[PDB]
Amino acid sequence: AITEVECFLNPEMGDPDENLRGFSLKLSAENDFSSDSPERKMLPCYSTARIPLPNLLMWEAVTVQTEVIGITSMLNLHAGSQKVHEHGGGKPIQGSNFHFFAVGGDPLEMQGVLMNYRTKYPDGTITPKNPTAQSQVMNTDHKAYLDKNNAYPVECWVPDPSRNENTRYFGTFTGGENVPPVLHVTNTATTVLLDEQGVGPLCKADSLYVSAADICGLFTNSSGTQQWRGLARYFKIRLRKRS
Amino acid sequence: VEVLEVKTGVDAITEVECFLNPEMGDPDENLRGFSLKLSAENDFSSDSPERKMLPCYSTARIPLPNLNEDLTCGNLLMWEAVTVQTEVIGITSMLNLHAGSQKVHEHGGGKPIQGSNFHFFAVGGDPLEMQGVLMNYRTKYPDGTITPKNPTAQSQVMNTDHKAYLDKNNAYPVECWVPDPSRNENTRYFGTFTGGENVPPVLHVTNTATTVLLDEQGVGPLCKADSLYVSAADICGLFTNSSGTQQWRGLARYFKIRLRKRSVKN
Amino acid sequence: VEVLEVKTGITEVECFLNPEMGDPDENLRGFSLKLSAENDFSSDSPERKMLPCYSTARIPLPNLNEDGNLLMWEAVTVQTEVIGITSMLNLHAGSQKVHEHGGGKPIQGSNFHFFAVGGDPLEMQGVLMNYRTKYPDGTITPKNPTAQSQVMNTDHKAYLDKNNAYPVECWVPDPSRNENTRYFGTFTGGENVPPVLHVTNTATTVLLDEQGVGPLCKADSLYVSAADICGLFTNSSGTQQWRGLARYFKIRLRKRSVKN
Amino acid sequence: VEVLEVKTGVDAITEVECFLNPEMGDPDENLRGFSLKLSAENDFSSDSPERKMLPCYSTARIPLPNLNELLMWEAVTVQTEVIGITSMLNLHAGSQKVHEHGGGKPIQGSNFHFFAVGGDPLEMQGVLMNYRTKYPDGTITPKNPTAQSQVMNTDHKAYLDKNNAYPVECWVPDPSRNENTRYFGTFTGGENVPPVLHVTNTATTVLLDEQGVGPLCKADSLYVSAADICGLFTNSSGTQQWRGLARYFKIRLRKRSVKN
Amino acid sequence: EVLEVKAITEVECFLNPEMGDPDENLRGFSLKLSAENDFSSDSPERKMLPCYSTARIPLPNLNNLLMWEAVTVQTEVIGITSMLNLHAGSQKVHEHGGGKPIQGSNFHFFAVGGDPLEMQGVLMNYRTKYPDGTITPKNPTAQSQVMNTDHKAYLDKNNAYPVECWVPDPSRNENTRYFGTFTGGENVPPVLHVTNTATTVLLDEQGVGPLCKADSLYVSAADICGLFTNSSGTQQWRGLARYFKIRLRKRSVKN
Ligand SMILES: CC(=O)N[C@H]1[C@H]([C@H](O)[C@H](O)CO)O[C@@](OC[C@H]2O[C@@H](O[C@H]3[C@H](O)[C@@H](O)[C@H](O)O[C@@H]3CO)[C@H](O)[C@@H](O)[C@H]2O)(C(=O)O)C[C@@H]1O
Ligand SMILES: CC(=O)N[C@H]1[C@H]([C@H](O)[C@H](O)CO)O[C@@](O)(C(=O)O)C[C@@H]1O
Ligand SMILES: CC(=O)N[C@H]1[C@H]([C@H](O)[C@H](O)CO)O[C@@](O)(C(=O)O)C[C@@H]1O
Repeated sequence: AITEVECFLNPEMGDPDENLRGFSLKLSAENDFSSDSPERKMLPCYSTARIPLPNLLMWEAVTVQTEVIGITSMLNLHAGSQKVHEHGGGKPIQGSNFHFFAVGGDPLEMQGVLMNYRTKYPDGTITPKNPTAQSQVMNTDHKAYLDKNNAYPVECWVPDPSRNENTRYFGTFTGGENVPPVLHVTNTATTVLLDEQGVGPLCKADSLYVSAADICGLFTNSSGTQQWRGLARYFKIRLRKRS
Repeated sequence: VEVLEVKTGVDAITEVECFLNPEMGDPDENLRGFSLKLSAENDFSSDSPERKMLPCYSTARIPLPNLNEDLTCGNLLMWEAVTVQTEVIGITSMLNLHAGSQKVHEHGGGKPIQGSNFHFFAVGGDPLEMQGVLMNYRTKYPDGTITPKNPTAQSQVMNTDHKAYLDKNNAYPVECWVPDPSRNENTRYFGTFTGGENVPPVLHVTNTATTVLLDEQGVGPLCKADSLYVSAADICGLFTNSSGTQQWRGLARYFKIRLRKRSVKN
Repeated sequence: VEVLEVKTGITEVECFLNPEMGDPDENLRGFSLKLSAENDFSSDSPERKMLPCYSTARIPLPNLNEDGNLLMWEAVTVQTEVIGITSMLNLHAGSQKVHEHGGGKPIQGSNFHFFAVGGDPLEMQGVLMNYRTKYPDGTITPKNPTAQSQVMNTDHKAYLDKNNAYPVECWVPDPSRNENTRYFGTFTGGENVPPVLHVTNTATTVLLDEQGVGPLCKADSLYVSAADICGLFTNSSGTQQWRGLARYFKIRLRKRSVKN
Repeated sequence: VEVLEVKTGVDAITEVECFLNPEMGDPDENLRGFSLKLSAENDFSSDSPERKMLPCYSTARIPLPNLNELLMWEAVTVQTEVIGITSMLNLHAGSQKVHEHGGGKPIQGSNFHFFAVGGDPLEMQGVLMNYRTKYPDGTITPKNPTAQSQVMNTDHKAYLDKNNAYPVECWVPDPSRNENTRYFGTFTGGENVPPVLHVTNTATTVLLDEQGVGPLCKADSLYVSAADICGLFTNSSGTQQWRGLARYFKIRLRKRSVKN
Repeated sequence: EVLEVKAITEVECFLNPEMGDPDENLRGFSLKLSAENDFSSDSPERKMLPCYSTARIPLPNLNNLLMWEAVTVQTEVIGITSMLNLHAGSQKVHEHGGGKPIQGSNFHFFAVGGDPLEMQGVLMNYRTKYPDGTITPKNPTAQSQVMNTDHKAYLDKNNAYPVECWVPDPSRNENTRYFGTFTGGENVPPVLHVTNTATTVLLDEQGVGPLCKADSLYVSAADICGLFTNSSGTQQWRGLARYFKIRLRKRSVKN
C-alpha cells in the first residue's frame, strides 16, 4: 500500500572534542598548496543513513518533507562568540554555507573535485585517489558511493549529475565571509520525487538512502578563531508499492 | 481576541481575530518589547544567561463555541481552521532614529534596528509541538524558562528526548526550541531565520494575503476540545544603544483565522 | 450594505500624491529636517519637520442615483508607481563623497513604501518605538500611551483623515479594520540598505476581495494613501535627511448595484 | 482610436531588430560608453554639472513597411538584453586595486536598467534631486523648475524626442500618459550594489495590454528607448565614472484593423 | 524547411573551464591579476584571461533529409563544494581566522546549438593589446566599447576567445539556445545550485529545437566562480567544469 519513514540525520562537522558536537575544529589559514595537511576534525563530511524497509514488488519513494533542525540555536549570542563591538552582543554565525539532501534507492553517487589537488587528507577520510591538476577541474577517475557516514569530506565531493538514475538530490552553496544564513521551516512543503515518467526512486534491496550536508556558516570565537557549525536534517518520505 | 459568528448554520463560518504580544524579555516597565542588553564572550563552561535577556515564544489558547448539543450521537462537530491572515504590527516604529540608538557616524541619525531576526507563526487544534536544540548544552538557563532537561553534547545536534508542547507564554526561549516536523499533524507552522550582524529587516503588510491551512486531503487543523492555538516569534533584530549595548526588539503579530464546522465520527 | 450585480454598459480616476517628509525650508521640499540621534527615551522631543507623515487625498465622485437598488462606484484595479526614482542618480549635489576624489554617497538606508485605496479613510493602529516620546504641535500621535504602546495597545485607533499630520513612525495600517480598503506596504531597515524601485505601466493590482467585490465608495468618495520614504541622504557635513518621492495612482471604477 | 480585429495573411507579421548605443557622456574620443569623472559635495545653490558627466536616455525611431489611411502595425513581443556584460571582467585596465597586490575594483554602485517600446515617443515626467541645479547647454531638463520639481510638478512633461539630450537624473517615464508605449525599469541605489545582468535568446516580453492590444504604430513608426547605467568605474586616482552598455531589441509586430 | 519528428539519442559531456592555467599545478585558476594599467598601456598576459570553453560532438551521419534535433539539456557546475576548502592558500579573514572564501565578480553561461555559438565583441578598453593565442575584436575603435557590428565571431576554438571580449550575439544564434548571468562586485557571494531534477527545454515557439547542421552538436560554457585571494593579497580567477546531458530526436526536413 503506502508507508511513511522518518529520520533525523545528525551533521558530521568534525566534533573536535566531546563537548563540541555539531562544530568543527578551529580553521587553519594560509597553508601553501604544497603543504596543506588538514586535521580530520576540521573537515565537515556528508551524512548518510540506509533505512531498512518491510520486505515483499518494490518500495518507490514518492515525496519527501525535509528541514534543518535547530535554526533558532543561532540566536544564542551570549556563549563563546566574539563581541561585534565594545559592549555589543556576540557575532552571529555567518559566512560560507552548503545545504544539501538526497533521497534514493541506491547510495548517492559522487564526483570528486578539489580546490588544491596537492592537499594531504588525514586518516579516516575518503578523498579522491591519485589526484592530478585535472582533479581541480573534471577528472572522471574520481567516482565514489556515499557509503560511509562521517568519512567523505564535503570539500572533496559533489553529487554526480552523470549518474544518480535512482536518486533525487538538491543543494545550494553560498560562499563569502559575511553571507547571512537564511533558513525556512514549515510542515506544509513537500518535494515530489517522481521523474518525467511518474516513477520515484526504487528501493533496490528494501533499502532507502538519505544523505545530507547542512554547514550553516562559521562561528567566530572571542579569540578570532573560526569553527564550522552544522545542524541535523529531518526527512519524512512517503513510499508506495510498485511492480 | 474577538470570536465572531460571520454565518450560522451547517455552512457556519467563524472568524477569530487576536493580537499576540511579543515576549522579548521586558527588562523594566518602560522597555516593553525589548530584551535586557546582550552579554557576549561567556565561555561555554560558564554561560548563565539572565531571564530578561532571552526572547521566548508567544502562545495563546482561544476557546471556541461548543458545537455538540448531545455528546451521545454518531457524528460530533469540530471547528476546522481553513485560512489565516497574519502580519507583524508596528513595523514603521523602526523609523524612529532619534530615540536611544547610537549615531551611525558623527552628526548622523540613529542606527536602525538590524541583525539576526526570526519571524514565525503557527495555527493548530493542539499545542505547537517543539524539539529542543542548543548552541551550548552546558548553558545554565535561568528560573522562569523551560529548556531541554538533562541535555548532553547530542543536544547541540538532534536529541529526541527534548520534546515539549508550547504550553506556556513567555517561558520557552526561542534559542532552545524549534517547531517539531516529526509531529504537529494538527498544526500548520511557518518560520524564517535570517542570521548576521547587519541583516536588514524586510517586513510586508497587506490585508489582501491569505494562507490556506488545508492539508493534501482538504482538511484544516481540527480544534480538539473547542480550542484554537496561535503561536509566534517576531524578533525583528538588535537595537544598538548610544553606549554600544544591544537589545532584541520584537513586535506583536495579528491573526485572523476563518473556521468552519466539520462532522467527524465518535 | 447588501451588494448586488455589476451594472453593464467603467471610468478611471488618477492622482499624484506628494510625499510629506517634513520640508524643513522652501528649497528642501521632499526632504526631512536633519536627523537628531541618541536622545534618552525620557527626553525625546522630535521637531515636526524631522518626522515624515502619511500622505492622503479624497477623490470626489459623482453620485449615481435619483431615488430599492442604488448604484455605487466600486474600485476594481489600481496602477501605482513612485515618481522620480532616477533623481537619485544625481551624486554631484550636496551628498558626502564616498572617498577622496570620489562621487557623492547614494541615498540608502531604512525605507518604507506603502499605498492604500479604499471607499473610507485608511484605518490605522498606533505603535511607538518609545511610548515617552513627546511629539510636536501639528502631529496626531497615540493619545495617553503606556509601555504597552511599544507592542499592541488597542486604544490607539485613528483614521488617516488629515494630510501631513500622522507620523509614519507612530502608525501602521490596522489589519483588524479596513473592511473597505486594500493596503500594501514593505519596510526595509538598515544603515546601508540599497533602494530597489521598479517602474512599469504594465503592472495592475486587482482590488477585488474573495467574493469579487472591490472597495465601495459609500459616500461618493475614493481615498488614496501613501508613504514613500526612499532612504537617507547624507550631507557633506555628515548630517542625514529622509528623502521621499510622490506616488501616482490610476484607479479603474465600475458601477455596482446595492440594496437601499 | 477604436481597435478592431487582428488581420492575418501574407506579410501580416514583421520583425525589426536594433542596437541602441548608451549615452553616458563620452568625455573624450577614447572613452565612448563612460561619463566624465563625477564631482561631489556641490552646494545645492552652486550645482553646475558638466554635459559629459550626465548620462542621457537613448532613443531611436524604426520605420515600418508603409500601410495606408485602416491598418496599423501592433507591437506584440520584444526580446531585449544588455550587450557586453562580460567586458566588466577586465580588472587589469584603469581600475583602482582593491588592496595592495590585488586586482582592479569591479564596476559597482547605483545602476538603472530601462527600456520602452511604443507607437509614439516615450512620454516623460521631470523630477529633480535639487531644483536649483544649473544644467549645461546640450541637455533638455525641466523648464523653470521650482521647489515642487523635487516632488511632483505636473508642468514637467516631455517627449523623449532627442537622443543624448534628456539626462536620466531629470526624467522618468510618465505613468499618467504612455497609453501607446510599454516601459520597464529598475533603479538600484548604493555604493556597493553589484550589477546583476542576465542574457538569453529564449526570453520574450509580451507587450499586449489586458484587452490583448499592443502598442499601435502611429505613422508606421516604432519607438525604442533605453537607459543602462551599469554602475561606477573607480580609477586608480579614486575618481569615478558611469559605465553604460548598448541594448538590443527584437520586436515582433502584426497588422491590426482600427477606425478613425 | 522543417517537417515531422521521425529515434532518440542522449549525449553527455564534461566541459573543462579555461581560466588561463598559469602553471601545471594551478589548472582551473588564472595568473594573478594585474591592476591599474593605463588604458593606453594595457597588455594583459594570456594566462591571466579566462576564455570560453567549447566542444563539437559528432553525431551519426543520418544521410527530404533527417537531422538530429536537440530537445532538452540538463546542466550543472561541477565541484561547487571545493570552495569550502578555506585552509589552502587563501588570506586569513583576520588574526587567527580561517581563509577568505572565493567571492567577487562571476559569470555562469552555457549554450547548446547545431552551429558554433555566434558572438559579438565588446571591450572595456578598445586600446587593450591582447596577447598571442587569443582571438579578440579585429581593428577595434572607441565604438568597440559600446556596439561595433564589425566584431562578429564564431566560438570555433577552445581556450582562445577571452570572456572579457565576447558575449553571445542576440542578433544571430537562430540555431543555438544560450543562457548567462553576470554578477559584478568586489565581495559578491557565489550562489550555486545543483539538482538532477532540472531540465531546460530547447524547443522554440514552433516546437523546433537546434538542428545539427553537419551532424555536429555544439556545447559552450563559461563558469568564472569569483576571485581567490592569496595570503600575499594577489587574486586569481577560479573556474569549474560544466556537465551537459542533451536529449536529441530525428527530425525530417526538406532539401
Ligand atoms: C579610464 C581613464 O581614461 N581614466 C583616466 C581618467 C578619465 O580620462 C577622466 O576622469 C574622464 O573624465 O582621468 C584621470 O585623469 C584625469 C585627467 O584626465 C585628463 O585626460 C587625459 C586622460 O586622463 C588620459 O587617460 C588620456 O590619455 O589623455 C587625456 C587627455 O590628456 C584630463 O585632461 C584632465 O583634466 C584630468 O581630468 C583621472 O584620474 O580621473 C586619469 C585616469 O587614468
Ligand atoms: C532605555 C534604553 O532604551 N536603553 C538603556 C539601556 C537599557 O535600559 C538596558 O540595556 C536594558 O538591559 O541601559 C543603558 O544603561 C545601556 O545599556 O546603555 C542605558 C540605555 O539608555
Ligand atoms: C594558489 C597559489 O599557489 N597561489 C600562489 C600564487 C600563484 O602561483 C600566482 O599568483 C599565479 O600567477 O603566487 C604567489 O607568489 C602569490 O601571488 O602571492 C603565492 C601563491 O601561494
